[PDB]
Amino acid sequence: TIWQVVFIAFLTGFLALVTIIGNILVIVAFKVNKQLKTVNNYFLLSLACADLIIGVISMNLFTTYIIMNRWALGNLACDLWLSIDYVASNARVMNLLVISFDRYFSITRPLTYRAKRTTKRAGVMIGLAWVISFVLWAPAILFWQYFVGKRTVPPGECFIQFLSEPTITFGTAIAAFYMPVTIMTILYWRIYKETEKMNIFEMLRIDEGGGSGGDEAEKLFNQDVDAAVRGILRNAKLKPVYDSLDAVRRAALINMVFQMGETGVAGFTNSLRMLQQKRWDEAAVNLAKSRWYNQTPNRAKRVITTFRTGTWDAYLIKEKKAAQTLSAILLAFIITWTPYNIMVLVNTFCDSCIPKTYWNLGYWLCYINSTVNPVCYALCNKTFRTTFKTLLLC
Ligand SMILES: C[N+]1(C)[C@@H]2C[C@@H](OC(=O)Nc3ccc(F)cc3-c3cccs3)C[C@H]1[C@@H]1O[C@@H]12
Ligand SMILES: OC[C@H]1O[C@H](O[C@H]2[C@H](O)[C@@H](O)[C@@H](O)O[C@@H]2CO)[C@H](O)[C@@H](O)[C@@H]1O
Repeated sequence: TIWQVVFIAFLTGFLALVTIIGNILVIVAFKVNKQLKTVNNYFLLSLACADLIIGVISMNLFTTYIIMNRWALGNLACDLWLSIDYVASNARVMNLLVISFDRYFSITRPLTYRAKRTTKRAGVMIGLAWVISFVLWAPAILFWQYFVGKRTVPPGECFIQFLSEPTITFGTAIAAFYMPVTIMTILYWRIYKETEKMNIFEMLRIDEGGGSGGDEAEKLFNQDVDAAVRGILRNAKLKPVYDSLDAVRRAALINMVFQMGETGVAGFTNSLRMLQQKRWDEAAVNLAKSRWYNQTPNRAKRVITTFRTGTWDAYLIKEKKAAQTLSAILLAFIITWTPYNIMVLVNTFCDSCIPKTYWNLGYWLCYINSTVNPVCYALCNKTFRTTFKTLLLC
């Protein structure tokens, strides 16, 4: 009826508009901001590309197929839609796998990947994913009707030919969706556990803004930090404070003796006392007024924060921020696409058990995943929230 056509036509355009607006802003945010240009940001820019294609082409075309209750766009337009639709969405699963192995390899491979991240190398990865995804689906969808000779697709209907068999589709959804989902789940929970770990060596690494130097180099770092402890114990002016501190706040003390020496730190007589009196906020205010805070306010602010809170917050906030962002991107991907794939599994053991409508809903729901990503960006990352605001108004 007229009600069903206008109702459908509204929310598809409403969702299509949100998608196009959001993904078009994030792409501008990367070009309009010199502070958003990171390796991680480059990847997310790739998703917006595939996501923007979905919001522009796939939503309007497929929305016409379901509205008119039949496909009338022509035969060659059908092979382009399905191919582009499947090549783009497949690149999305590729980008997510790369984003996962980026953080994972960034958190597990400080030797090579941590120090091998180049915005030029990134382009190679995105290049692989897009070219690979194109090859897997474009030729198969376009030319399959030629290898078999005839076309199984009735006129006025548009669907992938070689996917007509349900058993063949089940194996395809396994490799295309389930397996990538399984891997990304494995990498996440490992990255998640990594976000809670921190010691004095990584504390000094971060403060120094440096990196590893192999085995021989890492053994020397251990000697120097070990000797730093002895100096504190041999020093009669520091050992009292050190012995009355917790494992975290002790690392903060070693962080100072490492930067200024035993005698230099022993000069903080008042501050070294308030620490032994566990008057954290009072000692923090005192250390803030020293020259040491004016000569290295970044390193001091973190070490001082450690004394106040007694936690690794100043040395882990960056890692957690990314972890939360990745959790959102994954969760959106899992929530929206799972229905459709669960139908593929069900339909494999059922001659006909899914109505034509349930399939069309899962198909459009998968599209919605391309609508939520820009929202997740602005919700978690603060830089996107401000950059998006200055684009609409300013
Ligand atoms: C546009 N989509 C709505 C996207 C999401 C849905 O695909 C899925 O969830 N998995 C699949 C199930 C069977 C199959 F043979 C291939 C797929 C996939 C193709 C690319 C990534 S998985 C259905 C279509 C498809 O292009 C994707
Ligand atoms: O700047 C030299 C440094 O000597 C001590 O600190 C570290 C030093 O940075 C390491 O290279 C290695 O030598 O171990 C030393 C500590 O045992 C002082 O503690 C430090 O103040 C001084 O700057």
